[PDB]
Amino acid sequence: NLAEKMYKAGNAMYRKGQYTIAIIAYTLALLKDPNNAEAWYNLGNAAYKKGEYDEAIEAYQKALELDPNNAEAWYNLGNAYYKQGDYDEAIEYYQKALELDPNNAEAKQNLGNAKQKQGLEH
Amino acid sequence: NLAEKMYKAGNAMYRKGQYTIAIIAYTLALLKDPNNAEAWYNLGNAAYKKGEYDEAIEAYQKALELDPNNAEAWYNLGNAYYKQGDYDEAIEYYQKALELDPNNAEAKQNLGNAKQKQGLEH
Amino acid sequence: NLAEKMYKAGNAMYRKGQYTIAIIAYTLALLKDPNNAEAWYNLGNAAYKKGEYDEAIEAYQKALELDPNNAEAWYNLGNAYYKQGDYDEAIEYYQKALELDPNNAEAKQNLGNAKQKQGLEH
Repeated sequence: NLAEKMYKAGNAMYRKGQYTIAIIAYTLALLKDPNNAEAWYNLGNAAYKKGEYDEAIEAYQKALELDPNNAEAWYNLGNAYYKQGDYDEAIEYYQKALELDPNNAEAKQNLGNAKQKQGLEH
Repeated sequence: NLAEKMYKAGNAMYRKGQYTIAIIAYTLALLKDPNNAEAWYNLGNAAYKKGEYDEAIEAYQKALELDPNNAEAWYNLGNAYYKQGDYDEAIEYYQKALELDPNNAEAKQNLGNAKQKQGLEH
Repeated sequence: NLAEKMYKAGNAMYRKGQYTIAIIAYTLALLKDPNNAEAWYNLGNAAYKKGEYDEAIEAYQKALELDPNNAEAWYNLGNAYYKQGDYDEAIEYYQKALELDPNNAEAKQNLGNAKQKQGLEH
């Protein structure tokens, strides 16, 4: 399974902070198997780590269409909107992450902070 | 757009002097989108920087079929033939680069030099 | 030929000990040209060097289906089974490597050692 081999090569680069090479491997995995939710998820993580928030959002949305139970993907999707100043969207995704995993202290903190910044009062 | 993402990954490696990895990313971009003139152009640049002149020529020819207005691609195609000792061809491509961008001092110098070396007098 | 270009990029990474990147390039070469015995062989070598013996076995089997005269591939297939403790299989593949190249001293030594360990006496 060359698609799974590429997903694994991508994970090894991602763990080492080699995000561009991780993205190349994940893209190759996704060209052979577009229904790999784990590869969409980690492709989104690599883009997030590079500061490419819009690209992270698009990859997390694909991962979530395939695996809606991935609590960490909802949390990371929330963080990508939070980084863009889209607080209403971040709140909604943090709440979904917390419905799935109530033990995510980072999701709790970020949700608390996004609620302070959500209002037109800035 | 995974093809554009690969073109961008290729540019990031190319800028850092990681030519082999740039070539992998450009090849993946070109397998998904063969009509990407920018990716053919930069694939030719990466091959040129590795000293692979024949491969640079083939990539520049594809880029130029798609984007004949790329003055820098005509200039680089001229340099790849110049590196092979094919002065008649270099002259022809430098003249085309200069018809498009008369302000390329490097194309002017290289054209001047290729004209000195063109003759059978060596 | 982009498939041959990927095989060459893979060899350049493999020679430098950049096994994960070599695997990415070989996979791309094999997606475009699955009948490239040299690319299956070197993909098996890269997996072997990473300690991924089962993956090396699968790649060597593909290389050997296409090029049964590759004496070094029979020898490396023998080493991958030897690393898994599968001595009967290692012996069989070392004997085939030695029928093709009787001058492989490493195959001779490894065959001699696998024969000592083959028995139920451990």
